[PDB]
Amino acid sequence: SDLGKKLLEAARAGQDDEVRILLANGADVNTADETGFTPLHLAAWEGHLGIVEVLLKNGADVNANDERGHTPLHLAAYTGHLEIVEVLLKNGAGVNATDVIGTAPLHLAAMWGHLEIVEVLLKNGAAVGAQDKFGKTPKDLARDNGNQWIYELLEKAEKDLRRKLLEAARAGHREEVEKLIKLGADVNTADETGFTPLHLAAWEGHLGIVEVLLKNGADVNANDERGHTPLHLAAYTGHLEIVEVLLKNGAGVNATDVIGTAPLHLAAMWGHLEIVEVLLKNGAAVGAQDKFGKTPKDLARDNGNQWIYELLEKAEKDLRRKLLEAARAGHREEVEKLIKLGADVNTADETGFTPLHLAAWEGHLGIVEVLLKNGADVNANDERGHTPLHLAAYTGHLEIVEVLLKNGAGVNATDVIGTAPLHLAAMWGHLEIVEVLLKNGADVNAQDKFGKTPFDLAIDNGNEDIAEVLQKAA
Repeated sequence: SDLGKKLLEAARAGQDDEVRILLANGADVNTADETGFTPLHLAAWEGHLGIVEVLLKNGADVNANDERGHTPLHLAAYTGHLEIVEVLLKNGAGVNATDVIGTAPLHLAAMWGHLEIVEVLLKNGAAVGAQDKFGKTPKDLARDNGNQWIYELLEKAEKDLRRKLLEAARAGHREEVEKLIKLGADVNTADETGFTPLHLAAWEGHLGIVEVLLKNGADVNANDERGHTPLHLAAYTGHLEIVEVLLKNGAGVNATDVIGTAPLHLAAMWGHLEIVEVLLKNGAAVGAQDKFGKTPKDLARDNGNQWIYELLEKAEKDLRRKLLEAARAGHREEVEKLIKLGADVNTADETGFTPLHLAAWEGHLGIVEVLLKNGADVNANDERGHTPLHLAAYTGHLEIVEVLLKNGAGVNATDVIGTAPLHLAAMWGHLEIVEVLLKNGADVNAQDKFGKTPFDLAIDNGNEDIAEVLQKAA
C-alpha cells in the first residue's frame, strides 16, 4: 500500500494531522515495511505519544511482530518512553513478549537504565527471571551496565520469588505457585538444607504442586545437602500418588542418601505397604543395605510391619528363583538386572544347582562370565558333588572350561562317586578339553569309585585319540 507507506513515514516523522488524514482515508493501519515494522512500531520508537494513542483507537495491533519478534513495547522500553509504555499495556501489550533472542522489554529497560519503566513492567507482571540466548536476566544486564538502583531492585525481586515460592510449595498454595512461576521464579531454587519446592511439595503431600513443578522442568532427582530426593520424602511421609507421579517422571527408584538409605528402606520402615509395592514394581532392589547393614526387610521386621516383611521375603525368594531360570534359559539381560535387584548369585535349587551350574550345563558362556565376576562360587557343589567344571566337561563346552579354570575352578575336584573332570572328558571324547585339563594340571592318575582311570574310561568308550594322549601323559 503506497498510502500505507506514507503513513509509516508520517508516523516516523510525527505528523499527527497527516496521520489523522490517512486514517480517515483508509490506508491500512497495520501496514508493514520490508522488515515487519508497523506504524505503531515507529510511533513508539520515536516517542510520539499522541500519535500512539490515536493509532490504538483505530485498532493497530498492539502486539505486532517484525521479522525478529520485536513488539511496540520492546521499542518503547528500549528508547525510554514511559508514557507510551503505560499506554501500550493499557491496550493489552504482551509484557513478557520476547524476540528471537529471548529479549523481553524488561531486558531492554533494565539494560538502558529506564528505572521508571522497570517499575511499571514489574507492576504489570514482568518475569524477572527471563533469560536470553546469552543467559542474561534483566538483573544481569542492569548490573553489567552499571544501573545499581535497578540491579538492587531486581536482585530484591528474585530474592522474594524464591522465598515466596518455597513457602507456597510447603503450604499447599497451588495457585500462588503457578503465579510465581510465571514471574520467573527459579523452579529449582533450594533452601538452606537443599530442599527444593519439589522436596517440600512431596514432604507435605501437595500432589497438585508436585504436578505443576514437574511440568515446568523441576529436577525430579534433585538432592538436598545429604542425598535425599523427593522420592525419599514421599516414601517417608507416605504419599502414594506423589510416589507414582515422581516415578512416572523419571525418579531414581534406587537413589540412596549418604547413609545408603533408599526409598524402599523408608516405606518398609514406616509401614507404607502400598508404596512398598510400587517401588518393587518399579525396580526397587531388595538387597540394598544401609550403613547399619539393615535391608528394607530387616527394617519392617525390626519395626513390626509383618505383612510388609512377608512381601519382601517373597520378593527375595522370587528373585533367586528367577535368577536360576534366567541362567538356564540364556537371558544375559535378565540375569544382569536380577543380580542388581539383590538376587543371591550363589543360590541353589533342590538339586543343589546354582546359576553357574545351570549356565555351564546349558553352555551359556556369556552368563557364566557375568556370574563369576559377581562372586559366584567356582567350586560350588550340588547333592551329587558336581562342580560347574564337571558339567562343562560332561557336555563339551570348551570355552566355558577355560573360563572356569581361569577363575580358579578345582581341576582335580571329585564328585560323590570320585569322578573328576578328566574322567568325563575322556569318557565323552572331548579331545580339546582333555588337552586343556591336563595343561591346567589335571590329575591323570585319578581313580574313581570303580578304580577306573580316565585312560580306562577312554578304553571302555573307545576313543583311541584321547587314549593315546593320556597314555603319553602318563
